[PDB]
Amino acid sequence: QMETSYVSLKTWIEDSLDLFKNDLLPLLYPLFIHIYFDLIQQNKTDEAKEFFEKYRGDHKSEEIKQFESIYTVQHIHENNFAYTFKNSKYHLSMGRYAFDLLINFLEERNLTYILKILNQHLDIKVYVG
Repeated sequence: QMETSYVSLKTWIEDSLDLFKNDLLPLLYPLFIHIYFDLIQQNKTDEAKEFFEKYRGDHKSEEIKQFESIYTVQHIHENNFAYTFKNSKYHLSMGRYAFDLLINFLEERNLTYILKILNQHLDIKVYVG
């Protein structure tokens, strides 16, 4: 499930070494929106609003308040900042180690939904050296 996986990732990150937390925290924002949009598409407007409200202060307030008013599938279609976000790639940059720790964690815990999001929706530049 989406929300459980978000939390379990969140809890792992917040516990990592500060050296990696920098490269890992940006990951929660696009994942967060993506979970919100996915609950909406499943037509779980209630669940979606609870999830959004709960973790919206974990990370960007200007953009958060743009999404606050987006509850339904129609609202995603009519607001281009929401449509663009859903259908385009969100870019992140990571060091090689943070990346490796991150994928090991998702694969070891079979966080199959978060890996889907990475592959389909995220554009991660892995800095090597």
